[PDB]
Amino acid sequence: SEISRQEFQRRRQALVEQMQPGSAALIFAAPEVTRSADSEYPYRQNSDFWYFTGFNEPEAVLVLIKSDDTHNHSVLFNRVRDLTAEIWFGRRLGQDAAPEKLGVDRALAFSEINQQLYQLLNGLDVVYHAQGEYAYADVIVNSALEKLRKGSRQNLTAPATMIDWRPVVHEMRLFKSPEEIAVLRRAGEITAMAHTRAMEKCRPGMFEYHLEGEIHHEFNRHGARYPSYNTIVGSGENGCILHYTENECEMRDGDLVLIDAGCEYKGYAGDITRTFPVNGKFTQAQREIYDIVLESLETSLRLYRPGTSILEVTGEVVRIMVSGLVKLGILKGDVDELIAQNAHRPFFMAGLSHWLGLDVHDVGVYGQDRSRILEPGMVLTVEPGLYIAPDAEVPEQYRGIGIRIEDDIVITETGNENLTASVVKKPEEIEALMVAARKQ
Amino acid sequence: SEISRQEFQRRRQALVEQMQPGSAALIFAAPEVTRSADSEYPYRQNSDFWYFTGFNEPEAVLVLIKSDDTHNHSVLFNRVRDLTAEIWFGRRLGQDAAPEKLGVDRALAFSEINQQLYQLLNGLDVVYHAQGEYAYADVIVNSALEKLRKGSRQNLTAPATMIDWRPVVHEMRLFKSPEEIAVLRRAGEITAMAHTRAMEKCRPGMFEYHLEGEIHHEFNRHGARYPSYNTIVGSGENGCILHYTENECEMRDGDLVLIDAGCEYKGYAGDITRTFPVNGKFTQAQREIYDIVLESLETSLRLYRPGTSILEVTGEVVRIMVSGLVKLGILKGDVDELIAQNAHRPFFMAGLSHWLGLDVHDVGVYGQDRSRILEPGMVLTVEPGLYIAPDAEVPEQYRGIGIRIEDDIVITETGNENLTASVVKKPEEIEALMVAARKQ
Amino acid sequence: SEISRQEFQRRRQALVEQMQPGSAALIFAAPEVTRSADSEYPYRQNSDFWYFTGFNEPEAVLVLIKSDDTHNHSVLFNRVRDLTAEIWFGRRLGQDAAPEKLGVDRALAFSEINQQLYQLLNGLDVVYHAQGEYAYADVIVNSALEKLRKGSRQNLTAPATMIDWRPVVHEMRLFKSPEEIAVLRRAGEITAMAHTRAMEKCRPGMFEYHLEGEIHHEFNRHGARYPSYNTIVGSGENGCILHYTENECEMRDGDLVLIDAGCEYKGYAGDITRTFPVNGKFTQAQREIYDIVLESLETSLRLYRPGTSILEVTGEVVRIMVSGLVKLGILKGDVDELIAQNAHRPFFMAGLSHWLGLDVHDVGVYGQDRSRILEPGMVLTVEPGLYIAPDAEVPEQYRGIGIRIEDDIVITETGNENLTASVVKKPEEIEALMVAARKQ
Amino acid sequence: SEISRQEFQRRRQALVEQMQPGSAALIFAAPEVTRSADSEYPYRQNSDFWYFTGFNEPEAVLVLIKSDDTHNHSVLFNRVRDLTAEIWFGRRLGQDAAPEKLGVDRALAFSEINQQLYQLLNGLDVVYHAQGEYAYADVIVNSALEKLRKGSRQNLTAPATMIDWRPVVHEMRLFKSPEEIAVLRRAGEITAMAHTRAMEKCRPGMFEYHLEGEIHHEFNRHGARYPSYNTIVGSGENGCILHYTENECEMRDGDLVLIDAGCEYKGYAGDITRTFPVNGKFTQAQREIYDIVLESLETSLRLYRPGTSILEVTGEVVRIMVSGLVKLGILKGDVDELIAQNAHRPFFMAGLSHWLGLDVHDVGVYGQDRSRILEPGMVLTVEPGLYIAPDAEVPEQYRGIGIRIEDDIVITETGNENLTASVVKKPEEIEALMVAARKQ
Ligand SMILES: [Mg+2]
Ligand SMILES: [Mg+2]
Ligand SMILES: [Mg+2]
Ligand SMILES: [Mg+2]
Ligand SMILES: [Mn+2]
Ligand SMILES: [Mn+2]
Ligand SMILES: [Mn+2]
Ligand SMILES: [Mn+2]
Ligand SMILES: [Mn+2]
Ligand SMILES: [Mn+2]
Ligand SMILES: [Mn+2]
Ligand SMILES: [Mn+2]
Repeated sequence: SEISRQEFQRRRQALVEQMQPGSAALIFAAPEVTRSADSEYPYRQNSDFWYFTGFNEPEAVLVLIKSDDTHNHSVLFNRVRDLTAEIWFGRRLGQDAAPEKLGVDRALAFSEINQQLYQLLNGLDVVYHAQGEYAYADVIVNSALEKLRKGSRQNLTAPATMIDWRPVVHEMRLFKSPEEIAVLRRAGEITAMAHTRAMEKCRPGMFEYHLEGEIHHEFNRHGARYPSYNTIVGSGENGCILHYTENECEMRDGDLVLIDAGCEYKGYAGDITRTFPVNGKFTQAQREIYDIVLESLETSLRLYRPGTSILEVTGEVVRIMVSGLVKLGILKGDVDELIAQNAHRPFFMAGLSHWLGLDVHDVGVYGQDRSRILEPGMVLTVEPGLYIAPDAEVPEQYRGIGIRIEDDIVITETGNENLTASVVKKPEEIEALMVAARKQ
Repeated sequence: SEISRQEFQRRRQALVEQMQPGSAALIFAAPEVTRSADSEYPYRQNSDFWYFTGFNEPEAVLVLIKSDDTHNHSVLFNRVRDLTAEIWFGRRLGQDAAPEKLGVDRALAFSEINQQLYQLLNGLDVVYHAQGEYAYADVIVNSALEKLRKGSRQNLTAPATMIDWRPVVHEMRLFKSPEEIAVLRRAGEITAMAHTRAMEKCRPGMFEYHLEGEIHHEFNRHGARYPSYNTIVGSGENGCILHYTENECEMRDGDLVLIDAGCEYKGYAGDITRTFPVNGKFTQAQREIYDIVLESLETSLRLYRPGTSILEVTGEVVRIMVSGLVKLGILKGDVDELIAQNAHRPFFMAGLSHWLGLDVHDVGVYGQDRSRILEPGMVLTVEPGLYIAPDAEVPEQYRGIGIRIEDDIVITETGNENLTASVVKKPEEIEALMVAARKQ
Repeated sequence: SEISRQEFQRRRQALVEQMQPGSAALIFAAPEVTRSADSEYPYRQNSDFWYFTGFNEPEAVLVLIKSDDTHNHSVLFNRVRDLTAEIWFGRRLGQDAAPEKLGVDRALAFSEINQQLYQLLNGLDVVYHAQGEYAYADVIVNSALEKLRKGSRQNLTAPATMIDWRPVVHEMRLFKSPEEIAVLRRAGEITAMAHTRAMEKCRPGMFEYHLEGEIHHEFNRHGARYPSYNTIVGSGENGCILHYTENECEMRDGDLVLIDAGCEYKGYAGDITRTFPVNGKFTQAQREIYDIVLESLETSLRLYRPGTSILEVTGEVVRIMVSGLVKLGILKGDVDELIAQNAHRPFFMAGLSHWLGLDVHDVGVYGQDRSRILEPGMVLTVEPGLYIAPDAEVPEQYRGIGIRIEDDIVITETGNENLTASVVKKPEEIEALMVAARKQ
Repeated sequence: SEISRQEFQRRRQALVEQMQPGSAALIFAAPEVTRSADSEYPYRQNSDFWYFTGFNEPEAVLVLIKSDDTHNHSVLFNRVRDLTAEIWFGRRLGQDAAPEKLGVDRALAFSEINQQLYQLLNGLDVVYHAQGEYAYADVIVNSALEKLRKGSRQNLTAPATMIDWRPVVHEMRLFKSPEEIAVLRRAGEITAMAHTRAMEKCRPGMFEYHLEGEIHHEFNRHGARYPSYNTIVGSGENGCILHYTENECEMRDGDLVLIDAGCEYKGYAGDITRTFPVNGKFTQAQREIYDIVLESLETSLRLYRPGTSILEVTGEVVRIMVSGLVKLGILKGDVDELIAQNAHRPFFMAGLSHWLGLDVHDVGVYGQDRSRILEPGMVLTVEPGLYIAPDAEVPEQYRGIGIRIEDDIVITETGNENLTASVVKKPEEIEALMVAARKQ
């Protein structure tokens, strides 16, 4: 699926609706980013700028002007067309095609922005700007306001009020539209197919990075060229490290592998984690920890719905985990006292959920301790895990284990929808899948 | 293959040999680099810092101190160990293991660099620093020199002389050692296998990005996780655009596809371009242009040797190209006058060769118009191409064609060695390869 | 006279009255300023910071917090006491004496401002800050807002709204209180005594700078140590240059001298200009131009009152000047057409009036073309002048003449009060004064 | 006296003599400096730039180019002429008159410096630049070097070596020429006349600032418009504060007043301190401390000559002071042990001497603990003092006293010459002077 022109227009108007009359909102594009020397990383548009434009060029600025409660218009600054620059550094939209292509009223050359922007802000009361987001943007905005401030003899005046649009825009991004949900739904499928494939390909002797290659290939073949985040393939003791991206080790018969990978599809992130035996057969000890993480996920998926919160559901997960660990002798004592002592923390130190959207760790206000009441349209991850360090003082068989199972959900009128359930997580279903693949 | 500890030591001493007595060289690591929000691109170490250390962390600084012509020592600043930071943002070397792991004399915490660096520079005559390379580095170095300058009452003195080490270091990087050549030799094989695979997989109806996925998979499976540069898959008229990386189009029966992709293997870049029919069968018109580019490459590979230069060989290529284009009626007139008129330029506007190494467009001095005499150990690309715009005023059958064929070579005592010849480029061999694959 | 503690408190409350509830206003002190090497200029406090504090130290910040419509409090950041620093760079107020001395609620060390300021802004909706006023201030404020923005997990939130307090504060400064008027009244007397003295001392053969010395001495002896602006003593052709401060020439019998000097008394600027014959006797040609400037000033002093504007009075001055110049043959033609042609501009190119206060060119909004209706409490200069260039195409006797006569006034309920009329300006009174002095 | 054109040329050549062949030296002018709002401090040229040019404008850059050991030339960047700018912000030299006026070969507009400077540095090996001296200069120089670095395809190359010219230039400034000595000799006379006048004018009831006014007037009347540093008039307990510049107190019968004031004459600083009874009659206790400071000064003036050092002479002063204080009972014990205990430090905590020149605290290397052997041509202050705090644990009669006596000297072939001896310092001569004045 995709995001429509009409949808981009709706979002702009939605922002304008909340703006004060006599104001302008300034949204800047991301800079290009060096990888080494004259070589650059693949371009990634700023998420907020993308959200309002679906325009994948740098050196661009969207300006939304609200004259009053019924009058408003849009100006885009963007790079000019140029036969030289394009033949080299690749084709450009230019000013002519931009109004029609991107549904803006006017389009001006970025190279003129210092000559033109102050004229657009002259006489307004308010400017909305995300200060500190980019250095080049702050320089342009501050330069425009100084010309207005020092220009009373030329009848110029600066807006005295600057407001951060991020709280407003991020509150919008927090609630996904039907179109957005459809896109994320497809990101979930693509990402899941990748994890299914990783499970099917995995053999002892393969290196962790080989599963990374299989996943990225799968993303690509469905049209999601880039991952939403750096892929994790943590086998054995590497599963205990949360930001493990080296993915440099041989995968050994007997170990578990934790794979956290997500595609980026039309800008929107998938985010799945599956953990499984490298040899296709869970051991007793591996099952004992896996079952606790899986019950945490399965209960959380039953619970998540409008009315509850991440905090509340996290409470139930803590309970499930402390009980499970007490039964294994990894913790000793009363469950309720241990909870109050937060005794689960050496083993479960991540949160259960984060917002998901144009960024994998998406924008939006969580509330104190993530107490915010959930409403339909919110999209989030459910990702319980247990991480027992190699030197943890616990029975030997649990040492050096890292297990996480992560699914992506959307809150609905009566519950939630699981976007990533098409890749399996029940242990019998994992072993069946891997067995089935190993006859080929 | 790999780069040894001993080799890293040799390079450091080689630099020290050329430094003035009573001097210190400051080499800084690359900053981490944001992709979107809290998510980061895969880390890419600065090439020069990497060259002297094989150390893949940010917030690190190599300091090489020359007391005199026989006394010198090395200090490394690097991130301290930290159970918190690592469990999250991934394992760190720390100060204890660093001397032995990386062959430096001393290792100090990066968080102490402002308290310690000025003490290392006190009383020296010369500091070698690459000014403007990184903002954070300039701030550290300038801060260290100001403390020394303003500290005469505490018997401190700053070195009065600052020298850019880049000309010196880049002249070293220009000449590859046996180990480096072995690594690049393997980068060439990996990259070539990827291009062979792309040719074998290509069918009409596949999208350009599908061949990108096949190539990146092949890089990965041989242990080259990342490309050295953003992959180009330019089919049809997209072949006319030199920085085409969108790779977003359906590949059509009848069109050519130009694939320029390279792996990064132990830091060193492969760089191959092959152009071929999407349907496995060159047309007369496609053959007519391809044959001119291929003769240019084949002649260049015969010519490149110690004693000649990129400029001189480029001269012979211009000749080959103008003659070929005159025979097709794409140019009219006397070959020699047309050459003097530079009449080939609308169609051949890139250079023939660039240095290759830790950067795809490698460091090192070219000489005026690339006139520098070649010597053994230099590594470079040979990449003639013809690009006929869709609206070029030439016979219709040549319009909208882009063809490049690129190989990587090293200059040897008596000629050159072709690192990328294991992927085919003779047209009959391309058609045979694709035919053979199409029975499967 | 002086400014009371109570008055400083009133101004703070007056600002607070206009602030939004749940807001904080940040007012920064001026940096110290190098003259050459380790030597500094005499310290000049930022005028706005001074206005609210009467505190003459750098590295100080006034923070006014409005909790709601009845609750507000003040925090001062200032330099800590230190026996070392003071014995050297001079005594300091410190935190203990500050609340009581300066009428603030709380006082904290400036060296703690980055550890404390963000805590004062946490949870507010609005911060009032003068962006771009000082680099060090912007760094402190931006640093405080980033900690709040990135600190949601520690339950911090930044104010989303930033407002420039300068329009508000400068509108306050535009209207002087009884105390302020009394201070300016005394600045006027001091400044005038200085000009009277200059006239009495002036002889041919003295250098322009000698009159500067006489003026600065007079300022000093009445307790106004520093001038409000760099003194102008433009004799002969130097009178034609508006920013003449070299004051390096011998004063010649036959020439006029234009003296523009003002004291700074308790922070408030005097600003007087008197022009007079170096030899104490006006010539016919000097009188002819002087009489036009003086009638302009005398008419302006009759006119200035509540209800009119600088623009309107400037209109009447233009009329007076064009008529005067036509009668001398310096302009030819119809007065009304010449006015419309703005034909007076080569000779009268300054404005007639500027606001006067803590800055000689004081803050406050003028309106388009200075059309703002005057109200009681506004303080301003009246300074018509004629400047005929040495090469002006006019009768020889008028070439190379510069004449200005400037007085300071305050608008009152029924007119204006002249603060500087105690130094003479009628030509007969100037000649009498100089004659009287020349018998001594 | 003054500094000649020829002398400015000599200094430039002297610098060039020491420069490497194939190099350029970049010397920048001082920025203009705000006092409050649109008002500026009196302009003070950077001392080093002044030293080579005698040119008193901002936005100017001297560039000295050494082609080889016999070829060199000078380029000046300066502000262009402009009838508008000058009529307002005052006359300018421009490019036409500059070569001849200031003895440079070529002169270009400052507004072109970014278009022209890199062309002057292209192909040189060395650039001499004072990094960190001014922000605007670093921006210009770094911008010029980046164009050269990134411009190999346009056959540009940057100098790889940057050297600080300050050690070289400051070593030149350390040794004064005959002309410089003549100028300083006159600065000494002017400054001394000012101090004599202060002594003659001083009466109880006058404020400290009144003596400041008398001194500044005297400076001015001899053509030294500005002081070299902020004047100190510390009466009573204010004498104990070294950086006392408030000068705000009533001078009381019975107290001493310490006056430290210096003129700036043709750029060169005078620096004299005299301390004397406000009522013209020293008391026993005042005499007891004064006599120790005066013997320190008189012995130092006998001692200072080529061959000795500030450190060595400071040794003899410490001896004189500890003995004097022991005889008064302000210190108890063995003189030699007390010296070794540095027991004099609570009372004598300043140094004895600093270099004097274009800056009051002049440039030049002191050596460790100021051990540098003195040579003819060095100019320095001799300024012993005793400062007994109001709460010092000493006999009551010595509490709250500050006494310093400072003279300026030049080292000669056989000793020194005292530039400031024309103002008196023997106590009987002070009392005679004040008595004589008090009959008038
Ligand atoms: Mg185990
Ligand atoms: Mg065609
Ligand atoms: Mg005349
Ligand atoms: Mg006493
Ligand atoms: Mn994840
Ligand atoms: Mn997640
Ligand atoms: Mn290539
Ligand atoms: Mn290439
Ligand atoms: Mn004035
Ligand atoms: Mn004025
Ligand atoms: Mn002094
Ligand atoms: Mn001194």
